[PDB]
Amino acid sequence: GELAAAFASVPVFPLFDAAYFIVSVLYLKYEPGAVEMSRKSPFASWLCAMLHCFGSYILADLLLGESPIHYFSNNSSVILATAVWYLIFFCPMNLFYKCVSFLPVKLIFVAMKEVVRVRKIAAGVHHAHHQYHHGWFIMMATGWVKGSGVALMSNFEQLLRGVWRPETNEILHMSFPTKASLYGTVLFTLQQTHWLPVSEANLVFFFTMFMIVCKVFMTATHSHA
Amino acid sequence: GELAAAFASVPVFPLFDAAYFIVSVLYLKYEPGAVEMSRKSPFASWLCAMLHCFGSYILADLLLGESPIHYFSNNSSVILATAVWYLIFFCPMNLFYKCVSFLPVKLIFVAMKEVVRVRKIAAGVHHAHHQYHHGWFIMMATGWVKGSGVALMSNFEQLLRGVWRPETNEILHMSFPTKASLYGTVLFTLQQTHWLPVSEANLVFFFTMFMIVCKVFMTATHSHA
Amino acid sequence: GELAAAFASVPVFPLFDAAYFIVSVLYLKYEPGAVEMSRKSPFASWLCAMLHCFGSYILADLLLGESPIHYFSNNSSVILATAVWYLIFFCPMNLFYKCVSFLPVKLIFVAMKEVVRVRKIAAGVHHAHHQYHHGWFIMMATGWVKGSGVALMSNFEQLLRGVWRPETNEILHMSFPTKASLYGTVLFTLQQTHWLPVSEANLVFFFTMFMIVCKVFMTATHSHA
Ligand SMILES: [Cl-]
Ligand SMILES: [Cl-]
Ligand SMILES: [Cl-]
Ligand SMILES: [Cl-]
Ligand SMILES: [Cl-]
Ligand SMILES: [Cl-]
Repeated sequence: GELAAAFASVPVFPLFDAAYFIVSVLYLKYEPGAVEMSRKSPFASWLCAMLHCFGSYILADLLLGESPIHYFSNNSSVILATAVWYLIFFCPMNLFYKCVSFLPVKLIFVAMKEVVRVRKIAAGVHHAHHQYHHGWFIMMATGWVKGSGVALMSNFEQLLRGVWRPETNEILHMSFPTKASLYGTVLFTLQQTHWLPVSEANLVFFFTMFMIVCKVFMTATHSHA
Repeated sequence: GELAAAFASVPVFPLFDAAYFIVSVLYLKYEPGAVEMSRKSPFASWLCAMLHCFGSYILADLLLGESPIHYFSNNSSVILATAVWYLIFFCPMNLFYKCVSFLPVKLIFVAMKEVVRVRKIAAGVHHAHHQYHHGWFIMMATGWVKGSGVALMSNFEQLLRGVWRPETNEILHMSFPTKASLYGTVLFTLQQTHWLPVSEANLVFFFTMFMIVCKVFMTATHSHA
Repeated sequence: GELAAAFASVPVFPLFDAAYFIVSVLYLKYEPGAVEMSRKSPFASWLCAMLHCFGSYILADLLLGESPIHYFSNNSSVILATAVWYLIFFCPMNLFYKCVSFLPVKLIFVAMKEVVRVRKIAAGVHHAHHQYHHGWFIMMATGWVKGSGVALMSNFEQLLRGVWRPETNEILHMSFPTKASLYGTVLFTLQQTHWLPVSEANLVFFFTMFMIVCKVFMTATHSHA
């Protein structure tokens, strides 16, 4: 029991948050036109990176009536994400991008990102429960957007880049992390209702291992291995 | 006077809310691609039904700075709307859809829906007045979105379905219920300013009768009768 | 020092606000289809004028979790903007439009509008500082949207008019007032951090003179002079 309690209480800042930022900004760099956008519109590229890094907090704040940029009061967290964005886009002489994009190192940051994703899902359900004790649909919605993040607002992340693809969206066709966050927010909600006979730390540990194995396998298979 | 006081104080839950949900989900089913969407993207179809059922509360909460999903704390109300959505889309062996879509029965639910629409317009003006005693434009805006509902956000209801028709919107070209809600929110605001020499229950009664006669006639004429 | 204190404390209502409304509605009238929109959809034209007049307050309220229409409790301010919208669009027999659009008179209102823009940038940083003492990114974001105004939501101002041009936006390609508001909100934030060794009234005075000279020159040069 001590292993599940220690695994579910590790400080995510700054190492696990940096891994979350690295993977998110790497995905941004591989989007069509992102490199050219960072040179012609550097501010819009930075703002796009902030959406990838903190979109889950923006979305949760929007759903609960809090300031959508409330999370940007975390100065050192925003500065850390900005440094990741700068090193990946404007530092060819720096070994940072080549190291973090190296697949063995990249798979470690993918696993650490899943640790942050599961913690954010649980915190969303817990925070929504604090405001609505028996509001099950509010808990599920809050935990879902904390896990999915920028994927649910992808239509407007594209709009910021000058792209408009209204034929599809993350709700009409869910990817794996969005669908997995939906199953995850239901399990964490049922754990709050005491109908799920599982401890909270055991669910955080087991669901994180499920997300780590799936994401590491998908990232390695997507790289043809 | 007792008839207007009893008509304007009938509990809308659950019968009048169910009639509101039935008519709203029926309109959703007749939209292009809705049946295919409910089979390929059942969650997006459900979320689209929630926008049709509770869009007026989402919009009013957005205008006043409240949580946009605050109304989803009403568990039994959300569950009731979900049951209407399920019976209309995934129950061909159940006599529910054929009965509620039968035109004589459908016209009764259309009339009951207008009872709910007028009550929501008045409650929007009253609630906005409680926060802004002499904020006339806030009262009118709040009562308008409580009456119009999902129509004012139709461009983004279409976006959820993969449709984008930016050439028109409900503000640029108002339909009858949106235009009637605009006239209704002005009358209820003037009744709050005491410049309109009419009782509050008399205005609820008379304006509901106006909406019932118009909506029943339009629904029957639209069916070629 | 008394000149900078008197220049930065002049009541903007109603004269300086009227100049802000006149220039904003004039820009609206010169947009493609605006005159035809005011005749076929007068309410949508009015709502579009309100976005041009009060979009900076709507955007700031959205960023900080306040009611997006909170500024519409200022009745006399909304009525004043409505009168400017009515005189410019529906009064050909009235000398108002021809006088305010006359270039020498128009350049005076352009200068007075810049006085209001700088005051709104400073008030945005000050108000965000009141809620977040050391939230630098929240102060900069709040002051930026107070200065840029409707430009940052131009994609949805176009959507209200039935126009959709997703290839560009005000963030991907900043115009001068949006870019100048970004530099302005940084200077006013640094003045709040006490790292900028300049008085608050001296920064308001000098930055307003910079915006007046730039905007008057651009408006006169754009008219080929
Ligand atoms: Cl900090
Ligand atoms: Cl590469
Ligand atoms: Cl309940
Ligand atoms: Cl049928
Ligand atoms: Cl007033
Ligand atoms: Cl002219």
